[PDB]
Amino acid sequence: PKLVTWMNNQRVGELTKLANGAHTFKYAPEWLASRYARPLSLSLPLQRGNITSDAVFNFFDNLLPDSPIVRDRIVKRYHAKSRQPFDLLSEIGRDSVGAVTLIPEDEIMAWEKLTEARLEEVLTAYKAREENDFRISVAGAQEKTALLRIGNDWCIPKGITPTTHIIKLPIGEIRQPNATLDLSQSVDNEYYCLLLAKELGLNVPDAEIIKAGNVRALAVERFDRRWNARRTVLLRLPQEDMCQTFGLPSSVKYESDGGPGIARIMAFLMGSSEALKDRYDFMKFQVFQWLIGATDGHAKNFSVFIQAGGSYRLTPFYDIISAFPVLGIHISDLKLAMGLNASKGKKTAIDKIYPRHFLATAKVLRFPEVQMHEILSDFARMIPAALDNVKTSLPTDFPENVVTAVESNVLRLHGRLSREY
Repeated sequence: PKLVTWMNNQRVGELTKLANGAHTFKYAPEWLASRYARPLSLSLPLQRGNITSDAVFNFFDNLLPDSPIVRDRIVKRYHAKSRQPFDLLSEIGRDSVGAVTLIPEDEIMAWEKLTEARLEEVLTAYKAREENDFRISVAGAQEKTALLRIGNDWCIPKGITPTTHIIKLPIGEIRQPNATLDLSQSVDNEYYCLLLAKELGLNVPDAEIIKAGNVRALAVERFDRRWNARRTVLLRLPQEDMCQTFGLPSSVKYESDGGPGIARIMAFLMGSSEALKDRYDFMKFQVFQWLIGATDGHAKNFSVFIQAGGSYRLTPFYDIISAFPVLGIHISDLKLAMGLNASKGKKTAIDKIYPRHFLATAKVLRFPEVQMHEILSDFARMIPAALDNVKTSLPTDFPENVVTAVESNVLRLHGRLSREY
């Protein structure tokens, strides 16, 4: 009933699942005495006592896919004891996001180099009614994996060996009453959004489209990993998402479900070690998501690195998908995951948002108006050249419809900035 918790080669504490199923956590006395001791989560501050709050269960549950559908698939794939975090983490808690390595109280750098055939088998095994909800991430079947890149080969790590890339497969088609959100090209969609963010100077990871037999996937370099100089040891870097940092369950990752939004995260970022820039980047990213029709910027898509002493700062942005390629669904149906608190009520309708809304929200959040104008002015001037630069760099087989759909819609919205800047 115990998973000993390690951050790379240092023993941090232990997660216990009691007979009644409660999850509790205790820090190791030696870790608490560690020179650069930091908490496993900002929701689990360093303390000597046994921690029994729900933040324990929620933190570890947040390390697993939040979709019940995927969980069952995982439960069956490894024959876990239950859908509970402890039982699923007892099987796959060796390599997750951040630096939490869990080892059953019971029981490196090794891997299996995959061949063209093995790669396809491995990836194909992960790929294979709705409502007036246009959210991409619901009780969906979308399940991403991870691989270890060694030299010029993709590999499956063995033991506690980490991975270097998050692998994402096509989302497929989400069907509702009288329509269907065609997300069969989400791999190319995300690749393009990541290139665009990068071109605009936003902090995001590099990614490449990988092709194995009949599989077309996105390999996103992980920023919660770092190789030593000899490329012989891959270390994990502590990080957690906004649900974890606030001690919330993944159930509330969307603001529309009671989750955190811009105001809570902005307040929390005042405590960042680089508060000034993190708040600026976070606000700049809200304008970016508006421009690109990104409707899935929920709380689990923003994370912080936990640094020595509990110090923290924003990680790069990630999991960016535009809803524009879905239109065919109306533009007026697109809503941001986190609304702009104006005064008369949060605004989420992308087609109804203009620069005045960002300035108004900035004012309420005490985000310097001069900074907001700087952000808006930058996109006013750079968007067109950025789109053209990104387009020119796309691969030979990139889907034209995706480019066209995103370009045209960004340009339409950019018109509202160029009119004021």
